[PDB]
Amino acid sequence: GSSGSSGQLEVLQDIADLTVKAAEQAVFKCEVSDEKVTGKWYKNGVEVRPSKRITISHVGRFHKLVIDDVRPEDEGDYTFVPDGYALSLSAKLNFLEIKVSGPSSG
Repeated sequence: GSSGSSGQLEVLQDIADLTVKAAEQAVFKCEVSDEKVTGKWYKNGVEVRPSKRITISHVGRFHKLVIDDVRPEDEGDYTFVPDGYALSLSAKLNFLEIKVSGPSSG
């Protein structure tokens, strides 16, 4: 066992805030110094799980997170933590709402 243990994952590509509006698609991609690694997406402190809308794809050392029907509740803080390591990314999801002004009658 030589220079085998010593080592710690790294962050090649981090995630940046994503500005989206109601009924939109939010995608988050990153790059890690490992392909056999795996983590989960956390929103404002909540385990993000895939659904009929949300679609998570795993590609080598790259993670993807799709979010259909963007809601005003998705906005917060998207942090990904690769199980096994202590690393973590930082990304803020900005939710834009279509302000309503000048009501029309008829």
